[PDB]
Amino acid sequence: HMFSRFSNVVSEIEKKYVDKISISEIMTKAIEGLLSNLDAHSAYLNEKKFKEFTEGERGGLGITVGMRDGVLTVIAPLEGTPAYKAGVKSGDNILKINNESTLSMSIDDAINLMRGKPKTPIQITIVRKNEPKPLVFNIIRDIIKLPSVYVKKIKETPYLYVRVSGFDKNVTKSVLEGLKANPKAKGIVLDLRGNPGGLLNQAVGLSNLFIKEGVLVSQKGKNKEESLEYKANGRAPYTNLPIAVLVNGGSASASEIVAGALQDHKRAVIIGEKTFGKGSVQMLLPVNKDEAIKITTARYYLPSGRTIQAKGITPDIVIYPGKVPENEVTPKMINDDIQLKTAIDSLKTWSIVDEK
Amino acid sequence: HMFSRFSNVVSEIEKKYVDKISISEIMTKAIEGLLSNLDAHSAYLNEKKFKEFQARGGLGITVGMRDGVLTVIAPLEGTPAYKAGVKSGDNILKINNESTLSMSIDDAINLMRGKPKTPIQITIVRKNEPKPLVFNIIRDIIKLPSVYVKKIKETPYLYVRVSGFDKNVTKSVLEGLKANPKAKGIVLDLRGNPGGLLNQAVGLSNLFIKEGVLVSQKGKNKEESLEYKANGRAPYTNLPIAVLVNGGSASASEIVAGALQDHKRAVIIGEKTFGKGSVQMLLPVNKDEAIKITTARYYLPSGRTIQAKGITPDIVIYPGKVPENENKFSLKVTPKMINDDIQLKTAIDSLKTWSIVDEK
Amino acid sequence: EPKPLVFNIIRDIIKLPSVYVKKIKETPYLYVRVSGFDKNVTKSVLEGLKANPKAKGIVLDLRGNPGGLLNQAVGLSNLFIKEGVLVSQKGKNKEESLEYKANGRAPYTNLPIAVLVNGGSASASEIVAGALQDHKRAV
Repeated sequence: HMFSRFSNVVSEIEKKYVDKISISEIMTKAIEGLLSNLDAHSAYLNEKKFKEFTEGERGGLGITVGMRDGVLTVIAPLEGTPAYKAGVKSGDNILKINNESTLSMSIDDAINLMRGKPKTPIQITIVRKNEPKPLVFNIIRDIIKLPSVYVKKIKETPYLYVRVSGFDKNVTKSVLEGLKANPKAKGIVLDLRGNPGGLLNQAVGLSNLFIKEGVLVSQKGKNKEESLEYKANGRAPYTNLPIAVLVNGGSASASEIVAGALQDHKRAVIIGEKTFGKGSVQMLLPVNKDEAIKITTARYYLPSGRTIQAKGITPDIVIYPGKVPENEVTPKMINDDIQLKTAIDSLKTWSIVDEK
Repeated sequence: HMFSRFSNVVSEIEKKYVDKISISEIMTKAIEGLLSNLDAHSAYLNEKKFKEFQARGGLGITVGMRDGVLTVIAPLEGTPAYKAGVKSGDNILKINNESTLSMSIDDAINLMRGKPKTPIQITIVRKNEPKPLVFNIIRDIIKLPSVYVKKIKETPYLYVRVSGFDKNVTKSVLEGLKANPKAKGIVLDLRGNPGGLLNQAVGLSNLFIKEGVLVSQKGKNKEESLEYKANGRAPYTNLPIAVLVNGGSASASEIVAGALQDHKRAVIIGEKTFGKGSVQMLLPVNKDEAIKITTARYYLPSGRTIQAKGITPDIVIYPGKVPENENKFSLKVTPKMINDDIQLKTAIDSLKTWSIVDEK
Repeated sequence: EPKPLVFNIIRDIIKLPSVYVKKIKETPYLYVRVSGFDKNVTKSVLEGLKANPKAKGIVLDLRGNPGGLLNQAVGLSNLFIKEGVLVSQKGKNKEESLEYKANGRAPYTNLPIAVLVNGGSASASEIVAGALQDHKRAV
């Protein structure tokens, strides 16, 4: 008799609502309301919209989305996508996708509406923090290769700049060989800004390149039988070399696990802005073949034990982007990127301390 | 197997969800989600928060939802909220420490209701503003002097304002009309009027409409079919009347505006109104829960509904000042104010041609 | 203006196309303009109205009309006034005191009409506008 309060209500809804309503509508709206109210990323695949999920190499817009403070936002436009080329920035609230209001629209619905074939156009209405009126974008989609990792030397300094815009399947291998290719290097600038995340095993593997021992990241929850804890093995190549990590509001998921692991192990300095805070994991629960729900089944926890979604990553050195004031391969860009100049400066003091 | 797909889902949630949740919370958050998705005004009174209906301090704004966001329909004239600078169409973004997204229409009112001395802050977004606006207002009792009539100087007409549909709107208008016998026309200003009780909109309309259906409550069940007529005789059935409406006119203000419009009893001047034609009722879900949902919708004498579209005026005029080719060369009871209000001056212009046409 | 304005202009012949009737789109009304009182104003206005059975109202633009001959002002006004005085020339000599009235043959005694005038309306245009205003025949 405990689930009676639901049967009690649909009786009143059938009779005293202004419109007569089919129970078919009652039930799709039944499952919608519970999923959406509990969790932002908890979305619903319908009685027919299951198989809807041989997709091939489809195209898309190239923005990763999440929901912060109940409203959908762009985590970061992936560098090199038509959305990145269009002028989208991190933290931008999506208000309408193709004149369709994202109000009470789940994260997955927004992703699917922007995904399709590379030639299809798409409109997005957005609200930015410092704009008088909402901004309208007319952009064409594209295929997403995403060249993740390249290592460059910071000229006139012994350091080198390594950028990871996303967690491809080849990030640990490409980063390691990029370091192996530079014996003369005395420091690293690891740019994880604008990286919306990726797969966990490449976040753990990249962090294992710098951490000898200790906890690295863990998935925990009420069921301790389903409580994964990743640690670092003793095979860490670069246990001494300086490293300065850069993060901003576009850093999410995997990039926060490695940045938080380095920060918590006091292995690196974190420069930039407070990150987005995407430390949730969802899971497909198969309601047979007709329906599937997505709900968060676990959360991510750092080597310090702190959770990610509630707070994100607070950097050790806060710096808003912009140009370096003056007085009148990475040269000149250091002046056009004040955050990069700070990460190099934090390495420069490390090289001084190591003079013992 | 009527409820088969709902019990089927919660089974996976109980076992494979990240957090432990009592079935009591699973159901309250289920039914809240059901209530909210069907109707904007459909809100929820809890297992304990029901029969908490006992009584008037507050902020003084009437709120509604049309496109998923809570907005101020119009700040009640003379309230401390009106004093703060609130305007129509402003999205309410934060009431206290709660982002108003997925906060029911009823819940937002409760946070603004309290004792008249307590202060309260509200975060608001306006249509043309770069960053959110912060308003710190103190609550107060709402007396709201609803109706006043003033003579329009240098014209034989008079200006009637109704800021809200008090229990005294038909009486105050009527006595105002008898108190100026030689008046030859009316400017009925319903702008910024977010509504009021239904019977005072019908009674005011009956003050000028001789015959015909006037407004209707209609739902899918025909057992709930109230039909309002002009069952009484109308004292002032001939004198001209020009009604002003804008984006802040809603419900009752639209009912009287549409009734006069549909019967060709008045000219409707201004902008499209807000479009709130629903009425709710307290429904007892046993003793634990109670729901507020729309029990009927309003239909005009023309048969058209009021919620989907509102009222489209006969003459559109956007607000501002009346132009003057030498308005800064001259620069160093309603006279001259007509020059500061282009909408009011147009309603006077339609009365002046009306009084000319009646010269037959 | 702060200083007097100087104009260098070349002259021309003056035909002056006085009357044309146009329909006001998305309304049942029509716009009739009279920039001057040609010898053909009553005839052209009447046939312009005769050409539009579906019309429910008139906008009579007399702005910028500096005047014209009296008989076409009286004739145009007679198109809308059934009876009553229409315009008069008076003075000390009552032997030379002309008074024009309207004959009963007025075609459009019901149809709405809104007249427009400005600082450029003079002479004839004021006789017809004043006649319609005084008879409460137009706005």
